[PDB]
Amino acid sequence: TSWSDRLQNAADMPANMDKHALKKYRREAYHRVFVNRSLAMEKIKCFGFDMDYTLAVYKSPEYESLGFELTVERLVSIGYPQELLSFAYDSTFPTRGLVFDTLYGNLLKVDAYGNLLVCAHGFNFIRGPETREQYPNKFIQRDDTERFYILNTLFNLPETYLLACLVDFFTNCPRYTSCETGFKDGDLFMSYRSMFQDVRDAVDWVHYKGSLKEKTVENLEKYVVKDGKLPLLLSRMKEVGKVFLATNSDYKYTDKIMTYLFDFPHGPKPGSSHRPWQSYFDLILVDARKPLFFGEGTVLRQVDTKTGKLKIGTYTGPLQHGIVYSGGSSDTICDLLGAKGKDILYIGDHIFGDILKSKKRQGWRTFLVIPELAQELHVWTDKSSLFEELQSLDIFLAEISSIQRRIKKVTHDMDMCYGMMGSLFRSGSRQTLFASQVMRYADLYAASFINLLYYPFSYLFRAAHVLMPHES
Amino acid sequence: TSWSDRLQNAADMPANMDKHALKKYRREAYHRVFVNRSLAMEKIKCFGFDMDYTLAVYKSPEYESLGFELTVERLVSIGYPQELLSFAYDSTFPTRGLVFDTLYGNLLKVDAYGNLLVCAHGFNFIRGPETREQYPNKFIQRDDTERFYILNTLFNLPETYLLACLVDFFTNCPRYTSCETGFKDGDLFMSYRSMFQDVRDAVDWVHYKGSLKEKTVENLEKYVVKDGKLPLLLSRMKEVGKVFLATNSDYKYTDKIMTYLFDFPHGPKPGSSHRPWQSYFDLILVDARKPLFFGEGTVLRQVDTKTGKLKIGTYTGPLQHGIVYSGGSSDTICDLLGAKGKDILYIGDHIFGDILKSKKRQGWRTFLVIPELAQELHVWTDKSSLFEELQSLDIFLAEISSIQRRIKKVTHDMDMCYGMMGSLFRSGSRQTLFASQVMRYADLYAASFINLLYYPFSYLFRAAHVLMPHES
Amino acid sequence: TSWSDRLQNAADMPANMDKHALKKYRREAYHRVFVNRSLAMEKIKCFGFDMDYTLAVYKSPEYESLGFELTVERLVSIGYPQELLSFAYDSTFPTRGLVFDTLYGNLLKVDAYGNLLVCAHGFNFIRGPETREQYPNKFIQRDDTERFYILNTLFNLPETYLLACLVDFFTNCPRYTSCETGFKDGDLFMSYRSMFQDVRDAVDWVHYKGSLKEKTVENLEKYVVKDGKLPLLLSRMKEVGKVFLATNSDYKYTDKIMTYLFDFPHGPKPGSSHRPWQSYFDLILVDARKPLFFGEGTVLRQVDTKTGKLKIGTYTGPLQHGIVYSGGSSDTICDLLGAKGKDILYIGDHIFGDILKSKKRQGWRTFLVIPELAQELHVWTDKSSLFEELQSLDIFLAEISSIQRRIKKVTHDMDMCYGMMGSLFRSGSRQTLFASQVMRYADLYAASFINLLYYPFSYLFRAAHVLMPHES
Amino acid sequence: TSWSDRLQNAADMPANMDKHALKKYRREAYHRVFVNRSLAMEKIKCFGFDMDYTLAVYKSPEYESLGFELTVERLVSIGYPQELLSFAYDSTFPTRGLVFDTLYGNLLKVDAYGNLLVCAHGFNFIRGPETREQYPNKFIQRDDTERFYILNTLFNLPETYLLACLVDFFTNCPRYTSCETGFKDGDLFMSYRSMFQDVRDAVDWVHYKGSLKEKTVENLEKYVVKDGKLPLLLSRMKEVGKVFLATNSDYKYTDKIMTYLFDFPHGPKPGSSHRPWQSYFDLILVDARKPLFFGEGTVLRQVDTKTGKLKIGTYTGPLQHGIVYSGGSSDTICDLLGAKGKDILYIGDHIFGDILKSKKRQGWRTFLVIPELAQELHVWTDKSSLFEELQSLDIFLAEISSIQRRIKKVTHDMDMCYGMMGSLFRSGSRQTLFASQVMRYADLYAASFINLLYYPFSYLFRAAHVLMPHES
Ligand SMILES: [Mg+2]
Ligand SMILES: [Mg+2]
Ligand SMILES: [Mg+2]
Ligand SMILES: [Mg+2]
Repeated sequence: TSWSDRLQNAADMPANMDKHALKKYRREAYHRVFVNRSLAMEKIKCFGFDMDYTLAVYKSPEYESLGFELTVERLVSIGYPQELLSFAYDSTFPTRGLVFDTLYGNLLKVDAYGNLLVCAHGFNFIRGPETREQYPNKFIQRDDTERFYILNTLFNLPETYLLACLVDFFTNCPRYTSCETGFKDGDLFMSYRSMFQDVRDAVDWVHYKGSLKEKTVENLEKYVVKDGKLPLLLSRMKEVGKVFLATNSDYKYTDKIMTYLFDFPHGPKPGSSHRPWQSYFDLILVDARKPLFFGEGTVLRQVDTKTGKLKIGTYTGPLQHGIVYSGGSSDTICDLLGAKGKDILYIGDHIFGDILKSKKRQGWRTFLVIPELAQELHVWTDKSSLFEELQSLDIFLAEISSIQRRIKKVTHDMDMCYGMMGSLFRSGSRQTLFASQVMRYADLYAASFINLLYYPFSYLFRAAHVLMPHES
Repeated sequence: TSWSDRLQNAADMPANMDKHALKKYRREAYHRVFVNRSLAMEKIKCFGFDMDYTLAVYKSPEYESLGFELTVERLVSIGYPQELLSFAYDSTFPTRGLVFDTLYGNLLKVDAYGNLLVCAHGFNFIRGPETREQYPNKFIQRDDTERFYILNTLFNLPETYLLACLVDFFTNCPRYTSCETGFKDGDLFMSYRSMFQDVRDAVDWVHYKGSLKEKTVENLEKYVVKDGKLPLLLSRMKEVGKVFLATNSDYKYTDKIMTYLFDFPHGPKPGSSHRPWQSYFDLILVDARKPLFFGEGTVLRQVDTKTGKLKIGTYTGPLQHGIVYSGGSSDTICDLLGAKGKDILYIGDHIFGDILKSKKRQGWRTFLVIPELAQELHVWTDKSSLFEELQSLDIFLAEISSIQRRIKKVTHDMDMCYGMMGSLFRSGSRQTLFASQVMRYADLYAASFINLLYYPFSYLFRAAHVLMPHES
Repeated sequence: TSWSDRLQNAADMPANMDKHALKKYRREAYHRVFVNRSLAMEKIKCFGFDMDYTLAVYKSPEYESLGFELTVERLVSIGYPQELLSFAYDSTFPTRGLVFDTLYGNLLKVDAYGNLLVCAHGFNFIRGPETREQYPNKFIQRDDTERFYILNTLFNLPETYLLACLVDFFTNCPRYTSCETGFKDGDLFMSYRSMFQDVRDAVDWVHYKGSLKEKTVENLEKYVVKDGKLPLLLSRMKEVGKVFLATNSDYKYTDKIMTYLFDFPHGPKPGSSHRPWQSYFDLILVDARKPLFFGEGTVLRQVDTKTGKLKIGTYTGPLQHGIVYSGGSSDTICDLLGAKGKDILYIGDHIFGDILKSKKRQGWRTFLVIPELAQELHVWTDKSSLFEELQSLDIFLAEISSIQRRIKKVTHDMDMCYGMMGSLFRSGSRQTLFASQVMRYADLYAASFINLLYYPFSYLFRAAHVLMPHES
Repeated sequence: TSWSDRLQNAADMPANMDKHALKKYRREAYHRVFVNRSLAMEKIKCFGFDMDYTLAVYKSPEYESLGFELTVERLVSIGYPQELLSFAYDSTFPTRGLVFDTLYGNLLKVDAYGNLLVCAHGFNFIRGPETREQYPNKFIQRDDTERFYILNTLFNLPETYLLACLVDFFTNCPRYTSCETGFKDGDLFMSYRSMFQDVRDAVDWVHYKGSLKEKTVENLEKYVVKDGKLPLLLSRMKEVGKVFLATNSDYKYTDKIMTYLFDFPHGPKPGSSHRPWQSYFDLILVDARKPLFFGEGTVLRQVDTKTGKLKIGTYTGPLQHGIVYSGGSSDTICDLLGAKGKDILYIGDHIFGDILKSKKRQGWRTFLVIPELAQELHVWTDKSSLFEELQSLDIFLAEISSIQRRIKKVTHDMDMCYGMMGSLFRSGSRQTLFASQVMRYADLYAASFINLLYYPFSYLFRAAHVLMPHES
């Protein structure tokens, strides 16, 4: 049972708008909106949305497998060895937010300070002492973006596994000789970094020039979560404010996915006439190019919605009914909707491109969608005994070598419950980089944006005040 | 009574190394080491130091006044108007860590997200609604370092006040016409940004080509805190590990200041022979150029200690007794002392150049000295009733317009207790940028590095584990 | 009769290797190698070649028309107006080496100092006084590559004409309103600069993703000049030195074009067995990425000649029989062939990418192919009376208003003999930028590289010594 | 007899404005204006001047010796060895325009294409074969400004000699061990590049913070050429156009030098009242920061001429009588004087900063002052037999080993007549980089700007038309 199975289960449930039932529904962690910084919903004038893995959650592991398979085939068609075709996507290996080190070919799970929490070369997990040969301080400078690539999105799950597959394959195939920084086969040297670049290239290609989109759109029920409660939440948002879409995808893919997401024999609730997806938005903007969108952006263009092509020239007109924008910048949205940043709640899944950058560059309020949180919550409650235990050993240790080895033993047993790369949010008692960025930049977060439906629209989301150590 | 008065009071006290007295001395917040992240002192192999405002704490307000007066005189000598000479430094105005906005000429106190906490144009404090003309979202992008200058060090206290003085002067002198971005006097236009640059230039000049150093060294007792407990702590550090100095100052100024700091008729404790300051360090490095020091650094040079000049050429030799280094990089220290970053506790006062950058670029452990914390602690306890009260109003509000105006009333009354720009760490219930960077990058912090003397050298500094909202 | 008609006429002639006939053949300017700097052919160890418009000269105007037509269709398919389809390529308009000014939408012919020789907005030729509104000093800074694009290659001939077509079309179509920097149609503004970028984009697309290559290769006799004397010259070069190919084109296109260029029922001369084109080269390198090739280059790869794909990884082996390289740099050629720059004669048509950059960055000897020189020579002799006349008027003027207007009259009449944009090399008595770069960077130049066949291979090409004015 | 001796001889001669005497005076090459491109003097509306080595020609070798001696002393005071004090400036060694190679420590004389004409390591002249170890192609990429420094100005003459001195000293002093890229003395390594940087630093320091200016101004007759014909030429220029000064020097040095240059008991001619130097200029601009001046420039400031300090703020007013500008840009001059670039004749000595950059960036007409041309002309006529001979050997060679060795023999004998580094303009029959830049960017050139006095102010300076090889 995958995380998208939990989300699809909640999606099949109709909305009971009885206020008592609503309060009791955000009872369960699965349906709750979690709060990092207080947010007064009556001060929110505009609700903005990302599409992919926000409004349109791709089913797991079917969609990752599709991307993995088409990426492998692209690599084989440009000349990678045939044995790649016998790989098969395995969802229990990759955790999101890992760092690939293009120098040594390792996948790393790190904390906010770049300390190593897990190191895996292929499928071989390097333990503390052996990592010191390559990482003398058990630390990487995360901001060295020329060496380290952070696999931040659910789109990166297939290549996370594929990178491990490839390193494992070349390490153990006798045609190749392993070196510190890559593999040699006679007079051809393949560095982990050029191997990495071919994988990124092939993933991009499959999304943009290959057949991934076509195969998605040809079987949307297999690949995309559908929820009748989405029209309801959007129409309620429109009753108190403005609603906009700002997505990196192009207009033709956006129209196909969105049409499907609203494809019900009714509108906002059963019994009402169905309405086109565009009628739920005061502003629709595609080809956003986030995060650049939150700085200088690009030239504001206008989509010809009959053809799906951009009209020629820069659009200099006003907001008008029916218009669909391409490019522009976050200032386009503020001007056209008459909003200041703190009036805006932007809802997305990209911790960097949607959340970090809109917060830091523009002062937008932020809501981070974490689709895996559905399952992570299940594991966290179910095996809370393991963590509760672990908490106590570190306090026993505070007040010796026999303790530490069981610290490492239950850390391992706790982490294995999530997958081979452990929880998205921690390794034992150590929080990941990803968890720390959630806390720092996501004002609100939840397994699904739909959890906002279970809150009255004047609700004050409350977080506790932070105190420095000396202020306690 | 200034913050340096508190530190000078503690400095006059001899050390009682009775273990029971030591534990009871770190009783008081003034003498405590505060913990953001746990640190096991037995794992620390090297203790490293900054000099200025770390080992050598300049007395306040005498030293700020000296810098203010010499900066004003430099500005007048290059042609600023004579009325500047009637300014006098006023320590109750500036709080450290303010942002000067070179576009509109405002001093701003902001939180970690660049939201405005205080806005002052000259000595005129702009309240919420009027700030929206210039800051529509009550927010600045802190990383726009071309527009915003963060006044992060105690060296910036005089220019913080001077900037306010100048803006106030030109605003109210009838020879000048105020515009949005500066002042015009006939055919000469002075922008706030070029005004700002002249102030930075003049401060630099006074430190490097003017008479500030000479006047400091000519009356060290007037300007520099001296503490007989410093030799004692350093010699105890040398018993368990290595000790190094890495300072941006040059060798001649370093030798004059350090000689004074050790100028007692005894060595580590009363009764012992006095020893030169250099004997307390396994490695001495000047002209460090931090934070560049924590990246590529500069060429490693060797000081000729008889002349105070650099020897010609790059030093390629080994660490040897008596040698004094200039330039180099943090890797110089790791190689020469045989250390990894997490073996090192670096002790300094520059939140960016000493602490943030050594943590992020190198994984060093960090100890931040905050000299004002002496007084900030006094105010915080004394008027805790105000804050305790404020805490309760926000909870009353959580469960209306009459409440909010008293929220703003006690925020004001609390803040005025610290100075006109409020506490270094907060404005009411909102933490400053500076406070948030302390928590994020300073593993330990204290009013003085000397507070380490009151802890056994196997002490485990303990911080509580962090939990995400959904993990609670 | 086009310039490629002259070249095709000379190509149909078999070689008479009788030494007396050879000397009398380089009699005629059409068959001569012209000398800017002396070059001793016995000191040349390596002859290197470009392919497109050097070994493979595309027939004019058929090939330009094909490129024009496919570029127009691409523009229409992305949304430019239908009227574009009624354009037809006109070879009498464009001269090579014009500068497009993306700010004002003008085609400009300039001298070496950026002085205006001709200015055309669409098909409207702006005369001196009116150009001063937009060019106050009748001058452009050529190196402002963000504003000015120099149309340096014969590949740019179709877009040179197309740019003029488009500006003319939008200027005179009543649906659009002309502004200084572009055209507006209601709420869409098209700047000349974005119009320019769409044209560049469409030309690139047609060459790399469209059908230009396919349609070329499907009718090579229609589009490519073929000359039985090419195998002969290459085999003679191989008798005294080494021969290499370094081309920006990929391997599959290179193999198709080169196979055709050698497709004769004989080898070097009639009666000899035919040999594959690859046997004429000691080193074959594709995907050169010149001019970057003459600096850092790119990673050296190896072509799989059976599949036309690159082998995976960097090629680290030696030069070996049969190998085909991709990428690398000019140093690859020097190392693998054991050559220094002055040992190398590089033969190409790109005045910047082949000639200027190999000379300045590497000290290579250079031979510039100028296909239009065939016709330019014909016009220059035929109407030498006009130029001879013009020469005399400027001397009459040296020793008044009545003279100047006839100066401008015969300048016009001379220039019209070449085309609407005049000679490649001059406008009246003023040399173009292009002519000055030929003289400065092309050691040798000729209508065709084949003219080297008419010179013994110890020939000393001789240029006169240059004297400064004061040395005369 | 130095080149400044020739100029001082011509300067002592009073002006005979008899038109017949004027024509017969520009008879002699010493007094002629040489023409690279035709220039019609009646089209010149503004004459602009540089000061140093243009209006104010420093006497040779006295001034170079002064700069050499103060530079050596600065190097010794920062720690270079005492033996430097026994160096003495030797004017027969350095020729202007040499390239210092910071990697290998060689002085190089190169042509326009970066081919080696002379290579000297210290005082050791490397002949052809041995240079190939370090320069395999006998060529340098001149534009690699990180490795190569071109010593373009007469200010660089002392450091040209000093660099050779130092390399020679360290090579032959037994305390130091020579390596490929520098010198080692135990544990200190001095690279030629850091040695080079210390020399540049010391030259800058001596001009800007040392005592060079003071010692110049204290004995102007010893150091500066004075010519009573300068007021006369400037006043005649003012009769037909506008005159401006644009100099990099500051106002106080400019006023001292200019006052001296006009210090005669008369004005423009004997018998007329003396006038202040400022009255000869319609526009005076100091701190020009050329060549940046010809691009974005700097902020336009106004000099307070009573104090010599800049007024505070940007000057936004109009041109007015008495005003002195600081900074700004070339556009300041065009706007304030109502001129277009081709209306302007700019007169200076810096081939890059004055001539190349004003021509290429702005289309100004250019007049290059070459003070050494006085002596170079003398040598060129006197020993024309050597060159005339050399010309004939290369023609004998064109139509063998015995010839070449005498080619090299007379090249050497010709070059030695100029100095150890040969003529500024050539080595034998090969023109230098400097000569080629004179021809390309200096429309006019002369030993002194004063030679313009011998031409009527409607004179058409005439250069011959350039023809490409195929046009002959
Ligand atoms: Mg998304
Ligand atoms: Mg400090
Ligand atoms: Mg070509
Ligand atoms: Mg000068």
